[PDB]
Amino acid sequence: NIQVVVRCRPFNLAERKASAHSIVECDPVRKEVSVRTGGLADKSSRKTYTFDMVFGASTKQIDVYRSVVCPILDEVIMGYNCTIFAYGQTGTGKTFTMEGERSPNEEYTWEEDPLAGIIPRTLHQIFEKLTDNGTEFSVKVSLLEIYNEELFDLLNPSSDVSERLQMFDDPRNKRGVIIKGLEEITVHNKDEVYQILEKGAAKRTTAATLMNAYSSRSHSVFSVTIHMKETTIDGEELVKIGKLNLVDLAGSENINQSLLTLGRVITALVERTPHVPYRESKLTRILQDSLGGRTRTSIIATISPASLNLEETLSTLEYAHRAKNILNKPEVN
Ligand SMILES: Nc1ncnc2c1ncn2[C@@H]1O[C@H](COP(=O)(O)OP(=O)(O)O)[C@@H](O)[C@H]1O
Ligand SMILES: N[C@@H](CSC(c1ccccc1)(c1ccccc1)c1ccccc1)C(=O)O
Ligand SMILES: [Mg+2]
Repeated sequence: NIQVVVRCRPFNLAERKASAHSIVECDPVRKEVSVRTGGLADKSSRKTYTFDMVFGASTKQIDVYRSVVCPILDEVIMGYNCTIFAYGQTGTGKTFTMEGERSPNEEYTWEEDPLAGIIPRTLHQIFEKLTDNGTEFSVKVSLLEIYNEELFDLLNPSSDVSERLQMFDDPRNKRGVIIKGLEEITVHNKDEVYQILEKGAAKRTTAATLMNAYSSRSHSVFSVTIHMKETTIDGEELVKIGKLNLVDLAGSENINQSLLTLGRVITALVERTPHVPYRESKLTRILQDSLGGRTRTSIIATISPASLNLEETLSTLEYAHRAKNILNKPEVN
């Protein structure tokens, strides 16, 4: 049973300039989201949905991390494979939540930036939790992006972001794949983190100037792999592996093969259709095990609070709510 949560961003300055009204109410306690749907015609009308967790407009980055990620990171350290992906309309906060942003000027260090998202906070915790705990461990990260069914490597040594990756079925996993050419960087300590992310963002910036509407049409896949040593009571040394995939999806409002097959894959699972079209898109092949497989999965549905985005917001809520019916069978590696 996959976890689905909703995060509503606060109004932006443009919306206030236009006197935007709010049509969203979040109730963390009852874990519900209620939408005002009749504007001027019917003031009482509304659509209420129930999710595993709800975060209102005032929710801060650190709140999302403590509530959603902490539990997931524990599962990863326990030797599980987990996936968190953001789904939502362009401009609602997918990237802001998954990666976050850097505060202007010095002001804050990357480890203390209030605006930092899930990726930076997670990599920081991995080193903090595992170091102040003993345990021999090694951390490896990768960041690829899908655009028009083509795969680009943001952490690759080559200076040209357009050099393409390839995908193949993983011989040792019926529902897993191998990314040929992918650069998996070993992160020796937290002091090596920021440089890797900074290089990553730089190559992404170059890619957005190379392809049309890159930022909103692409899918971003960040993966973290942890190898940890365990010694049984008998003195046997073995290695448990934990893996975390942090995915920032293309805008739902929508080169659309992956987003399209994703919806198709979800529908097939909730309706129990015989054949699930995983093979039909680069995205669903990478996430196959996350959708009905052995990976612990959580979805963060992002929405705007404005009356103007009513239709899309309802669409996002409806889509994410169906997703609650997808069942997975988590299994340690
Ligand atoms: N919780 C939030 N608090 C403040 N601003 C937010 C929040 N969520 C999103 N934003 C704003 O929305 C904009 C980014 O949205 P964005 O990350 O591009 O959404 P997405 O990646 O789905 O398009 C940013 O300019 C940021 O200021
Ligand atoms: N959201 C920003 C990146 S924020 C990011 C980052 C986070 C994850 C992966 C790569 C970069 C960053 C921004 C600018 C320079 C370096 C890194 C970031 C933000 C806050 C703390 C750590 C990393 C973007 O879309 O460009
Ligand atoms: Mg984005």
